[PDB]
Amino acid sequence: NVAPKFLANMTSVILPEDLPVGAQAFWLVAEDQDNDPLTYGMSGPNAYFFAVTPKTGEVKLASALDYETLYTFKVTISVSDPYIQVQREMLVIVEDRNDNAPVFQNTAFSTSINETLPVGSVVFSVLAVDKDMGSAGMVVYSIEKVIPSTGDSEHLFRILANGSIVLNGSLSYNNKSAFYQLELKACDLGGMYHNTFTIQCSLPVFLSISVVDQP
Ligand SMILES: [Ca+2]
Ligand SMILES: [Ca+2]
Ligand SMILES: [Ca+2]
Ligand SMILES: [Ca+2]
Repeated sequence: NVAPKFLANMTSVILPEDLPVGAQAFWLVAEDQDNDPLTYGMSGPNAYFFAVTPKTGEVKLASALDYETLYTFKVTISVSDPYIQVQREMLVIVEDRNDNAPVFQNTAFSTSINETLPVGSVVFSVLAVDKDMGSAGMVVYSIEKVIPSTGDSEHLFRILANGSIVLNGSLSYNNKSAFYQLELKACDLGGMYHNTFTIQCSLPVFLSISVVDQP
């Protein structure tokens, strides 16, 4: 008897982290010089991630993957002819997908500023973080809404790429507004999730700005 032998590409497999439980993950494939019928299996502490169809070598996902928790792992794979069992290690490489949104770190979202604060001043700073890799983890910030809404007020504040909010026009307690509420959003630059290009956005956050009158 000649022992069966896994094909060369059985050393590793790449799988997306969003693969649903129940889906085909990959095929275990081996060859046997005697042309024996071959049966397939998987074992070890990480084998529970999969379910092998022993007759065919089809591998189905049996427990959810997550790049954020276990980005690679090893399993023992097995092929058996009628006479001998042959076992090797396979590396499972999990691919990141865009399954997290930016999350704002800040506890507090209020400040008070003097009405004569010069244009260009930094007024507040926010930070949002996204766990994903690459563009799926790059955060962009936006001012979604300003209250009161004018004409003036839409151009009054600007948020920069590092999360600093700047004063972009002049204030007046008496003649424009004693306050502003800024609705902010953070979004990633997108990536694949559930088989489609996906952009994730935070929950909205609200910054309360009190304007102090100065005579
Ligand atoms: Ca054989
Ligand atoms: Ca994940
Ligand atoms: Ca991810
Ligand atoms: Ca993301």
